[PDB]
Amino acid sequence: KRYVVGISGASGIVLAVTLVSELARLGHHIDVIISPSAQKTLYYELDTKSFLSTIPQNFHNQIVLHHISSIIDATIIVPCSVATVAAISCGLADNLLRRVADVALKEKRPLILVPREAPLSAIHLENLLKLAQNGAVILPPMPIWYFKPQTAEDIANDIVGKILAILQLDSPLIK
Amino acid sequence: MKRYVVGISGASGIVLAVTLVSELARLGHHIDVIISPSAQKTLYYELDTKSFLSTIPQNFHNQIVLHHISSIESSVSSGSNTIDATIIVPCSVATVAAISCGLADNLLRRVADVALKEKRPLILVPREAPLSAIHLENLLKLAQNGAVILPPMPIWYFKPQTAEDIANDIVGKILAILQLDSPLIKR
Amino acid sequence: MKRYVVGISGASGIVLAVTLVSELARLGHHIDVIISPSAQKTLYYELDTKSFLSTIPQNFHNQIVLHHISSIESSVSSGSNTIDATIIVPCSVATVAAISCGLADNLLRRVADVALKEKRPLILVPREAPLSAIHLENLLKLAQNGAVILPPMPIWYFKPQTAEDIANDIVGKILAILQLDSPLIKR
Amino acid sequence: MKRYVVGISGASGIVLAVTLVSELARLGHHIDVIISPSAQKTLYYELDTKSFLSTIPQNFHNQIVLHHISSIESSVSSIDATIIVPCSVATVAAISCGLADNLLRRVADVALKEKRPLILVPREAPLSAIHLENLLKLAQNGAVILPPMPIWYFKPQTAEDIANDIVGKILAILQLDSPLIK
Amino acid sequence: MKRYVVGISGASGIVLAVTLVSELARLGHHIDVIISPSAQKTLYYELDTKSFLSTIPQNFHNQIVLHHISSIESSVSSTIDATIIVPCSVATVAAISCGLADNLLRRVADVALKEKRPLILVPREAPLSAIHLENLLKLAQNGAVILPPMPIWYFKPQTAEDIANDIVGKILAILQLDSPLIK
Amino acid sequence: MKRYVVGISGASGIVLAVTLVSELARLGHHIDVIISPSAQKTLYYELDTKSFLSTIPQNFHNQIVLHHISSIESSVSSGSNTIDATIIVPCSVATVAAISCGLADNLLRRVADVALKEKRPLILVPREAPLSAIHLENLLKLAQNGAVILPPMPIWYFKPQTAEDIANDIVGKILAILQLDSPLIKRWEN
Amino acid sequence: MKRYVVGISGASGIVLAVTLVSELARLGHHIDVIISPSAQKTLYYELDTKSFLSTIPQNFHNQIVLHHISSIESSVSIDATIIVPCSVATVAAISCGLADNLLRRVADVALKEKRPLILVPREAPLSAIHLENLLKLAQNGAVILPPMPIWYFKPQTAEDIANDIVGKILAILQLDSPLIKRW
Amino acid sequence: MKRYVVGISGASGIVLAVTLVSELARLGHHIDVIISPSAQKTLYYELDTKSFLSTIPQNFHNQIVLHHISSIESSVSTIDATIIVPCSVATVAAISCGLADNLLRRVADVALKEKRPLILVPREAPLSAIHLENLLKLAQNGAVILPPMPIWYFKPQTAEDIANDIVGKILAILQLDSPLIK
Amino acid sequence: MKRYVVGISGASGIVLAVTLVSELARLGHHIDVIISPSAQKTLYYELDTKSFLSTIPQNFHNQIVLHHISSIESSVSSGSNTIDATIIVPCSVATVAAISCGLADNLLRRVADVALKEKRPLILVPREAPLSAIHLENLLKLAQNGAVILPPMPIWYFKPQTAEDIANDIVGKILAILQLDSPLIKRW
Ligand SMILES: Cc1cc2nc3c(=O)[nH]c(=O)nc-3n(C[C@H](O)[C@H](O)[C@H](O)COP(=O)(O)O)c2cc1C
Ligand SMILES: Cc1cc2nc3c(=O)[nH]c(=O)nc-3n(C[C@H](O)[C@H](O)[C@H](O)COP(=O)(O)O)c2cc1C
Ligand SMILES: Cc1cc2nc3c(=O)[nH]c(=O)nc-3n(C[C@H](O)[C@H](O)[C@H](O)COP(=O)(O)O)c2cc1C
Ligand SMILES: Cc1cc2nc3c(=O)[nH]c(=O)nc-3n(C[C@H](O)[C@H](O)[C@H](O)COP(=O)(O)O)c2cc1C
Ligand SMILES: Cc1cc2nc3c(=O)[nH]c(=O)nc-3n(C[C@H](O)[C@H](O)[C@H](O)COP(=O)(O)O)c2cc1C
Ligand SMILES: Cc1cc2nc3c(=O)[nH]c(=O)nc-3n(C[C@H](O)[C@H](O)[C@H](O)COP(=O)(O)O)c2cc1C
Ligand SMILES: Cc1cc2nc3c(=O)[nH]c(=O)nc-3n(C[C@H](O)[C@H](O)[C@H](O)COP(=O)(O)O)c2cc1C
Ligand SMILES: Cc1cc2nc3c(=O)[nH]c(=O)nc-3n(C[C@H](O)[C@H](O)[C@H](O)COP(=O)(O)O)c2cc1C
Ligand SMILES: Cc1cc2nc3c(=O)[nH]c(=O)nc-3n(C[C@H](O)[C@H](O)[C@H](O)COP(=O)(O)O)c2cc1C
Ligand SMILES: CC(C)=CCOP(=O)(O)O
Ligand SMILES: CC(C)=CCOP(=O)(O)O
Ligand SMILES: CC(C)=CCOP(=O)(O)O
Ligand SMILES: CC(C)=CCOP(=O)(O)O
Ligand SMILES: CC(C)=CCOP(=O)(O)O
Ligand SMILES: CC(C)=CCOP(=O)(O)O
Ligand SMILES: CC(C)=CCOP(=O)(O)O
Ligand SMILES: CC(C)=CCOP(=O)(O)O
Ligand SMILES: CC(C)=CCOP(=O)(O)O
Repeated sequence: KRYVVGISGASGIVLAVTLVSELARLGHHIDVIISPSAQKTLYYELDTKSFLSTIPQNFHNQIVLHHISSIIDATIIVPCSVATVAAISCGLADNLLRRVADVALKEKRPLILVPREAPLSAIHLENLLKLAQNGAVILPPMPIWYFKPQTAEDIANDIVGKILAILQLDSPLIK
Repeated sequence: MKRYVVGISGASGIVLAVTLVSELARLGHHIDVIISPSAQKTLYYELDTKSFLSTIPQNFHNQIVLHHISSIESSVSSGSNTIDATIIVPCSVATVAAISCGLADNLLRRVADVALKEKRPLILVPREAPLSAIHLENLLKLAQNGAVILPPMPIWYFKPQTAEDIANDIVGKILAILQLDSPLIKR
Repeated sequence: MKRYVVGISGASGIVLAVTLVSELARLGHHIDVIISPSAQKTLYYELDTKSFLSTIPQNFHNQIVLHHISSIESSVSSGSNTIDATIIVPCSVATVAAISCGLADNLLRRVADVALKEKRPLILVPREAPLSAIHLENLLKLAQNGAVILPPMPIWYFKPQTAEDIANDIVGKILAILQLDSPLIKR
Repeated sequence: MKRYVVGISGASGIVLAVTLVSELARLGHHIDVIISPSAQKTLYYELDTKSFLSTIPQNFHNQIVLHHISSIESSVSSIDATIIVPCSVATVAAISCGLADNLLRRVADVALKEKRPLILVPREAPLSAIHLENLLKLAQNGAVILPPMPIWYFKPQTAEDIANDIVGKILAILQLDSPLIK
Repeated sequence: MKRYVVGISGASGIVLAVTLVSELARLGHHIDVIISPSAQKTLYYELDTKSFLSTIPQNFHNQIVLHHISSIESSVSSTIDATIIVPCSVATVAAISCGLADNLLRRVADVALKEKRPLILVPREAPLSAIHLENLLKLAQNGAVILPPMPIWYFKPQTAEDIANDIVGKILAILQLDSPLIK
Repeated sequence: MKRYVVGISGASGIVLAVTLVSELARLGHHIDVIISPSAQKTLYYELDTKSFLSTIPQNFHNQIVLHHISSIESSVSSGSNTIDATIIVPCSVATVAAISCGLADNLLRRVADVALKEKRPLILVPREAPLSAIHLENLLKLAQNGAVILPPMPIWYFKPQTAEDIANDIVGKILAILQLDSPLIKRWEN
Repeated sequence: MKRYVVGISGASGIVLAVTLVSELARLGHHIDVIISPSAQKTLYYELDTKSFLSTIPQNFHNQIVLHHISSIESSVSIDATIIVPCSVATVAAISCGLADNLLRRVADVALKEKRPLILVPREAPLSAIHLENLLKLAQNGAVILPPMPIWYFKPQTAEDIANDIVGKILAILQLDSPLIKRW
Repeated sequence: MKRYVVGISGASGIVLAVTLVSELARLGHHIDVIISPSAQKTLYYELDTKSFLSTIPQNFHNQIVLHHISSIESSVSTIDATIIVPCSVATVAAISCGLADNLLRRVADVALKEKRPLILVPREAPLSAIHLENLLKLAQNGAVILPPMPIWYFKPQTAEDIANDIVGKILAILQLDSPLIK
Repeated sequence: MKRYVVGISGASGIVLAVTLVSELARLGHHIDVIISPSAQKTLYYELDTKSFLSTIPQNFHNQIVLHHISSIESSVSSGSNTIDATIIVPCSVATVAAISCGLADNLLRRVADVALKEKRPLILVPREAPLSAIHLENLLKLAQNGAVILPPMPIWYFKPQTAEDIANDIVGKILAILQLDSPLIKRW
């Protein structure tokens, strides 16, 4: 299958690494788009400058990195900053990340957004609501807890487990 | 002494309420706690106890008063008693819905409606995923009415190692909202 | 002889329900009374009794039928049984909220919804202060749906002396909008 | 096999829920049933029984699970379709608000948040502006609004005919073939 | 002696109009009846007849005036005690909610709203889409009574006719008439 | 010393304004007072005087400035002069309508607009019954712009005996919103 | 005998209010009348008098009580309230709840007590601002009755057009009067 | 010769009305002027005069007609443009509501209903949500909303420079050629 | 010592930013300043320099920190800093639009978004005339979300003489809104 994973500048790029690596482990193809703002979040959070170093080498044939300034079963924006939520909710399809979101909305194909921000102001909630009403799946990264997590790693994997469930996949990360 | 009301609603993540009440008590404040019946069940399934007090040090119990969910006559049900902040943590979408409608027909819901009517701080920790359009509209209306919408989102730029680290950082953010200094707050 | 439904909701001023139901019987009418459990507490805290019937002169009791708040199977829960006017007094913001949402899941909320859908008179006596934007949106919506919104506003140009004068003159307005003539009415 | 959730709410017409659950059972599907206490009163006033199961052929009972209205901790609270039949306007209101504070209301909320089929069979007359606003909000969020209305161009003769054709319409929305569909 | 306007629109359930008009005449009132061409078809598919008046006993015909759907010049087009559109298609619901009073059936509904006289609509459609619920909402907010034909199972009907009879009884209760159809 | 503005508009219950300004002065504060022409009439019908100042102990007059309703050039008509709170009591639905529309065309309405635009406290004590949908919508709009909507609702759980009791306890709730410490404030217990 | 409140606001057509008042009194009813300052101006410009009562037969004057526009403490602060003619500024104030003179206040009391309020707004063109206020007032129960000539009554004179319009006010008041014509 | 209506509302900045009217007259146009009671007070506090005409060169008086604020009968109640300057938020409120109950509010209401140009120069700070809502409504009905913002890219040196270039912006909206415009 | 964020957007009136920042520094406060590329040009056209700091007395520079518009990783870019207030002066209409939409994709937009979500003071000084319906709606939306909308309206009742007088008195009103006691503030 073919999945578009866009990585927006919000905190939690470990969610994106985990999704892509597991997607790739399931024999699927992934098109990844990294915003410059997430390219930095990548170094501050996983002390590394290449997103591809975080992925098992054997999966690299199944992954295509795209430049956000260039002029399909589902699209996932993870993490998704509020600025990217705003752009998508406005129709402001003026980079590749925003535009692949817009295409998903325009064709009624699955669009999963993973917004990290807290608190959420009325401005951001109104954009999320608009996107929900237009068919986007709004999936904030909420720890599941009744799975008795122990590590930070447990929490991330169960959050990604929720993503894969929505993608109608099966994976040992779903609980 | 500041005086806080903590409402515990039956969403996943009751550990967040335990550490928030623990830290508020440690810092020396008074905490009125209301646990819903569904939260009572979340406590057993997540923390393996049926007594909320059993999760907080006994030396702090003098700073904590539990009110039954049906005691709408309790002192914290009236706006004539000054509370410095009200926190609903965790907060189910059902309780978000009730508070957004004004449906103050139990003490947990009433305490939130009192905070809004007196324009005192109300912090909601809604936990649910996905968030549907119905739930997002309730959250929006609550934010426009002055509630702080603080979903329990992990702060990964602090690089937690343990689950407890994530819980502590998230409670840190609540205490920052409360403008309390606490070592759970990171920067 | 007319038939009236009086819902007693748990806001302050249950004395208003008492004097309205008393005057309605004193003029010959039938009153179906629904007392919420919270209004029962208020009756105690404000009138020092646990029997609403014990507040009404005894020869009026045969004109009054108490209904349990869970009895949604009751005749007054159906729109085919003809009621002249329905009064929720006092009315909490919680019950205002419920009625404005359509949340007719107990007999008190149900009789108000039934009055709305049959376009029969529904008088709400909401008592709360201050009134938040949430409360005022619910009130607005109910007035647009034909409900008469009558907060218990003391009438100071009648120059009241006692707390009882203020109560009497407030019930005088309820009776006026019902279109009864009563010595409680002042002009 | 397929798995259905039938919430029975306290409006008139519980005969509809019986023949729905009975026919789904007959086709070999599993049904999770949730009865509100108001529905339990209506079961007695309209069908003169205090047992919902005394209604379904005894051989089907191993395909039916009854869940207490208060069990929001339960299995279905975390899948082929969810039917609330009949549906009171109070439960319409609760679902339209997202007020998922009992099990019947929560299974419906779960269906909406997961984009799974939700069929509501609201029964009330007149429908006021308050009820219509809640119904509109649910339609806009993808619930199928199916008031139980006699079909008549099938020329029914019995009351039972009228209920059967109404349930056939439900069965047709679930895209199951059934003799009840015309 | 009251005066009713009954508009019959092409939604399934024309037996309801027949029963309503019959009982109103049996109770001694006058009824102006307007039948749309689609209701004309439904009358044939559902009651096997081409004449509405043949469904009504002959001694009530003096109390019933048929108007053609194009007669926006009619007396009823300009005091009536109540106006009932039964059954009412969602297309006619839409027209009335828009104010599109461009035939006599739609016009008598608009007159009732404009004069703030009772207007009872008996819409029959299932499922009801958001577009149709919005029109229904708008009409309720403008004071139309929205009375879909919901069967009343707690009167324990045995036959189809019982179900139709009890639904017309609710219409009659909304009209504040005493009829034995009301339970 | 804090600085308050009390506008007195022509609804019933001007005893509330008398009681509030008297207590503000007792606590040691300063009050700029504005009486509408309709409130002046209401003073006469409810308290049987044509002088509001006659209702307050002379002890306190040095702490009170009466402003005429048309003096939109007054010091309290500007936002450069910091006011701690502004209270319209009682408040007619007509003045509610004015303030909710932004129709600041007299000093009492202006003083409320100034509080709203400077995000300083504005307490409205609207008295009217029934409240139509027109009045509710204006009150809603004002609540959403940050006005405290505090109708003069009697507090019966304080078991009042006289009319004076009911008014004092109502003024007590106003002083509680002002976050002042006053013996007029009472508090729920059990 | 019924009691009516007739507010005269400063829009064109003050003859309409003259005619309505004369006939209401000629039917044996009481009329409380409130004239705005601008209506007194238009009274002069349109009927060549500054005395409203100079236009009304003297035998009717004991059924008529004039009220000053600023008398907001008035006993009238029942049956029906007619603002005729109604200027768009008065429409604006009433729709806002700006009840700060006696004319505006009696209209607000009518709406709050859900008693008949009939507005006869005269202005043309009607902008979006005025139409929004009119919609709000109609949604809150007010009858919106612009003075639309009834040409199917084939009037001859200006007096005829005015009479027939007042006949429509009378019809809505549910009175019987030789001014009302039916079609 | 064109005909303008200038309403002078009681906000700060009456200097703008003075230099607008006297420049219109210098171009040889007709100006009907309406001064609210409040604007008479701010004329005094800002221009230490009690006479509006005393601020305009006496030569131009024959092209200016003063109308009393209460004179709602009046011809001005064919006009090329109507300018309320300065414009208080109270007057913005009245106009946005259609509250045309004095001549100043009324000439603005007439511009809007006839779709003739209406320029409002509102002056208040902060602008609350109540003020913004009225201004938005006015802009949706075609009013030009022109708050008196200094034009700093013209490097003003004195207060009069700032006032002059603000009036220049008004004259540019009126489509007039004037030295005030750059 | 309070901490202010002053964002400088490319509209006319950068002199307001200059005199706000130096008076806040003079009172002893700390100021993080963000200058957009467009405001840097306005600085030259209106103040005849491209060094913002050359318009500020050198004794105040230790209290000022200049952040680049593209550093969305900055410390002012988090709610973890308790900034006492954020001021966007002057504020272009494009910047008003971005903030009202939540389009927080540079540091100046982000700092305004943070103040909104933390419920800390955000003062906007929009300069545009005329204001279209589209711009009034954005303004309205921000005022409903708590932003103070403070256009630079000359205060003529203080009878200013010079152009500096008008700018000084306007900055006085900003400082009043900041609840600072400052000799630039005049009272009526
Ligand atoms: C370490 C770091 C963490 C961040 N976390 C968030 C976040 O959790 N939520 C958010 O809305 N923005 C966050 N941001 C800022 C966003 O990256 C910023 O709004 C950016 O413009 C988003 O643009 P983008 O969506 O194209 O990446 C963070 C920035 C950094 C440097
Ligand atoms: C003594 C007393 C007085 C109360 N007064 C009010 C009141 O004035 N307004 C209000 O909204 N709630 C008031 N409450 C709380 C309500 O009773 C509470 O919200 C309750 O759940 C309402 O439920 P009900 O409307 O079903 O009676 C009061 C409670 C008590 C014990
Ligand atoms: C015999 C009977 C029939 C009822 N029929 C209806 C109905 O048709 N529509 C409705 O809204 N309520 C009806 N009710 C009332 C509802 O049951 C009541 O509002 C209830 O609280 C709804 O709760 P539930 O939806 O959880 O079952 C009926 C009650 C009884 C006893
Ligand atoms: C273990 C467990 C976890 C739950 N987590 C959530 C949750 O995260 N969000 C939610 O909306 N409901 C959750 N629920 C269901 C709610 O408890 C249910 O909606 C309940 O009626 C909420 O009422 P309350 O908030 O007053 O406790 C959970 C239930 C259980 C048993
Ligand atoms: C036998 C029959 C039954 C129909 N039933 C319905 C119905 O129940 N609801 C509906 O919306 N349309 C129904 N229609 C279609 C309507 O006739 C169609 O919308 C028509 O144009 C309505 O016109 P009218 O309302 O002016 O009569 C039916 C058509 C036929 C032939
Ligand atoms: C004795 C008396 C009592 C009044 N009470 C009220 C009242 O309770 N509520 C109200 O809205 N108006 C009341 N009014 C009328 C208002 O004063 C009237 O609408 C007035 O124009 C409001 O003007 P103001 O708010 O500027 O004072 C009363 C008038 C009088 C004479
Ligand atoms: C010196 C002075 C300056 C004023 N400046 C303003 C102002 O800038 N903005 C404003 O809205 N009101 C201002 N006002 C007050 C208004 O004049 C007041 O709200 C008045 O009622 C408006 O009436 P008008 O707009 O019809 O003239 C000022 C008043 C004075 C005395
Ligand atoms: C002769 C004359 C005719 C008028 N006709 C109208 C009119 O038809 N419509 C209108 O809105 N105003 C008309 N006006 C002006 C209004 O009287 C004006 O807006 C006034 O402020 C409204 O005041 P009032 O409605 O409280 O009486 C007219 C004025 C005069 C002198
Ligand atoms: C010399 C000059 C002056 C400008 N003045 C304004 C102005 O006063 N108001 C405005 O909205 N835009 C003005 N602009 C245009 C905005 O700066 C432009 O929309 C910009 O891209 C917005 O980005 P920024 O506000 O973040 O700097 C001006 C541009 C230049 C070159
Ligand atoms: C428990 C109690 C007395 C509630 C009533 O107080 P409030 O004025 O509604 O805050
Ligand atoms: C007891 C009960 C559920 C009554 C319902 O009656 P109706 O819906 O008002 O016709
Ligand atoms: C009963 C239970 C586990 C509820 C929580 O599930 P969900 O995340 O709300 O779908
Ligand atoms: C058919 C006809 C004369 C319609 C006009 O009457 P009305 O004045 O619109 O009620
Ligand atoms: C009376 C007066 C100077 C009002 C204007 O002050 P501000 O615009 O509210 O600061
Ligand atoms: C002048 C007067 C008695 C006004 C009364 O208004 P309300 O209807 O008693 O609130
Ligand atoms: C003074 C006068 C002619 C007012 C009426 O003007 P218009 O017909 O409302 O434009
Ligand atoms: C620059 C950065 C770490 C932004 C994230 O902070 P926040 O928790 O979204 O306020
Ligand atoms: C490019 C430039 C000088 C823009 C200034 O014009 P405006 O005030 O933004 O309309």
